[PDB]
Amino acid sequence: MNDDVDIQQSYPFSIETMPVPKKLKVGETAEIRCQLHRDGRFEETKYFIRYFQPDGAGTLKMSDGTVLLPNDLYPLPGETFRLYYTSASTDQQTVDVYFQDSFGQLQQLTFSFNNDSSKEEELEHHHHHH
Repeated sequence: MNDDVDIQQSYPFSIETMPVPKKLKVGETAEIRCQLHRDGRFEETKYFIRYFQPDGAGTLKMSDGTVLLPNDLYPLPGETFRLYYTSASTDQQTVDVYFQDSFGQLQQLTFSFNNDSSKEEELEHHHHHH
Protein backbone atom coordinates (compact mmCIF):
# COMPACT_ATOMS: atom_id res chain seq x y z
CA MET A 1 0.00 0.00 0.00
CA ASN A 2 2.76 2.40 1.01
CA ASP A 3 5.24 0.38 3.11
CA ASP A 4 7.12 3.62 3.93
CA VAL A 5 9.56 2.70 1.18
CA ASP A 6 10.24 5.68 -1.06
CA ILE A 7 11.19 4.50 -4.53
CA GLN A 8 14.41 6.30 -5.38
CA GLN A 9 17.38 4.63 -7.00
CA SER A 10 20.24 6.89 -6.01
CA TYR A 11 23.85 6.38 -4.92
CA PRO A 12 24.14 6.29 -1.10
CA PHE A 13 27.02 8.56 -0.12
CA SER A 14 29.98 6.96 1.60
CA ILE A 15 32.00 8.83 4.20
CA GLU A 16 35.60 7.70 4.43
CA THR A 17 36.84 8.22 7.98
CA MET A 18 40.38 7.52 9.17
CA PRO A 19 40.79 4.76 11.81
CA VAL A 20 40.36 6.60 15.09
CA PRO A 21 42.27 5.80 18.33
CA LYS A 22 40.87 2.70 19.99
CA LYS A 23 42.06 3.85 23.39
CA LEU A 24 41.66 7.41 24.66
CA LYS A 25 42.60 9.23 27.86
CA VAL A 26 41.11 12.23 29.65
CA GLY A 27 42.33 15.21 27.67
CA GLU A 28 43.22 13.12 24.64
CA THR A 29 41.93 14.36 21.31
CA ALA A 30 40.97 12.15 18.37
CA GLU A 31 41.46 13.72 14.95
CA ILE A 32 38.60 12.34 12.89
CA ARG A 33 39.34 12.89 9.22
CA CYS A 34 36.13 12.55 7.24
CA GLN A 35 35.78 12.65 3.47
CA LEU A 36 32.28 12.37 2.03
CA HIS A 37 32.20 10.70 -1.39
CA ARG A 38 29.34 11.85 -3.59
CA ASP A 39 29.60 12.27 -7.35
CA GLY A 40 28.71 15.60 -8.82
CA ARG A 41 28.50 17.65 -5.64
CA PHE A 42 25.16 18.88 -4.27
CA GLU A 43 22.39 21.40 -4.89
CA GLU A 44 21.89 23.56 -1.80
CA THR A 45 22.39 20.27 -0.01
CA LYS A 46 23.48 20.89 3.56
CA TYR A 47 24.46 18.06 5.87
CA PHE A 48 23.31 18.15 9.47
CA ILE A 49 25.49 16.69 12.18
CA ARG A 50 24.25 15.50 15.56
CA TYR A 51 25.66 12.83 17.84
CA PHE A 52 24.38 10.96 20.86
CA GLN A 53 26.76 10.04 23.66
CA PRO A 54 25.59 7.31 26.09
CA ASP A 55 28.82 8.17 27.90
CA GLY A 56 27.94 11.70 28.90
CA ALA A 57 31.09 13.74 28.40
CA GLY A 58 33.55 14.64 25.67
CA THR A 59 34.29 17.79 23.71
CA LEU A 60 33.65 17.39 20.00
CA LYS A 61 34.78 20.37 17.96
CA MET A 62 34.71 20.86 14.21
CA SER A 63 37.96 21.67 12.39
CA ASP A 64 36.59 25.20 11.93
CA GLY A 65 36.48 25.62 15.71
CA THR A 66 32.75 25.04 16.05
CA VAL A 67 31.98 23.28 19.33
CA LEU A 68 29.33 20.63 18.75
CA LEU A 69 26.78 19.93 21.47
CA PRO A 70 25.12 16.46 21.35
CA ASN A 71 21.66 17.91 22.00
CA ASP A 72 22.11 20.59 19.33
CA LEU A 73 22.21 20.44 15.52
CA TYR A 74 24.86 22.01 13.30
CA PRO A 75 25.26 22.19 9.50
CA LEU A 76 28.41 20.79 7.92
CA PRO A 77 30.63 23.13 5.84
CA GLY A 78 31.02 20.52 3.12
CA GLU A 79 32.15 17.02 2.21
CA THR A 80 35.66 17.61 3.52
CA PHE A 81 35.34 18.06 7.26
CA ARG A 82 37.33 17.02 10.32
CA LEU A 83 36.19 16.41 13.88
CA TYR A 84 38.34 16.86 16.96
CA TYR A 85 37.01 14.79 19.85
CA THR A 86 38.56 15.44 23.24
CA SER A 87 37.65 12.54 25.52
CA ALA A 88 36.83 13.80 29.01
CA SER A 89 35.73 10.54 30.59
CA THR A 90 37.56 7.58 32.14
CA ASP A 91 34.89 5.20 30.85
CA GLN A 92 34.28 3.69 27.44
CA GLN A 93 33.55 6.71 25.28
CA THR A 94 30.63 5.81 23.08
CA VAL A 95 29.81 8.40 20.45
CA ASP A 96 27.07 7.61 17.95
CA VAL A 97 27.27 10.19 15.18
CA TYR A 98 24.40 10.92 12.83
CA PHE A 99 24.97 12.61 9.49
CA GLN A 100 21.66 13.64 7.98
CA ASP A 101 21.49 14.44 4.28
CA SER A 102 19.00 16.82 2.66
CA PHE A 103 17.66 14.05 0.39
CA GLY A 104 16.65 12.09 3.47
CA GLN A 105 19.53 9.65 3.78
CA LEU A 106 20.82 9.20 7.32
CA GLN A 107 24.40 8.04 7.80
CA GLN A 108 25.15 6.86 11.32
CA LEU A 109 28.63 6.06 12.60
CA THR A 110 28.88 4.60 16.09
CA PHE A 111 32.36 5.07 17.54
CA SER A 112 33.51 3.16 20.59
CA PHE A 113 36.57 4.77 22.15
CA ASN A 114 38.72 3.26 24.90
CA ASN A 115 37.86 -0.40 24.38
CA ASP A 116 39.76 -3.31 25.92
CA SER A 117 40.37 -6.86 24.74
CA SER A 118 41.56 -7.94 28.20
CA LYS A 119 44.93 -9.61 28.80
CA GLU A 120 46.51 -6.22 29.57
CA GLU A 121 50.04 -7.53 30.12
CA GLU A 122 49.26 -11.09 29.05
CA LEU A 123 49.95 -9.92 25.51
CA GLU A 124 53.72 -10.09 25.85
CA HIS A 125 54.88 -6.97 24.07
CA HIS A 126 57.25 -6.32 26.93
CA HIS A 127 59.63 -4.08 25.00
CA HIS A 128 58.51 -0.54 25.73
CA HIS A 129 60.03 2.43 23.93
CA HIS A 130 60.57 6.10 24.71
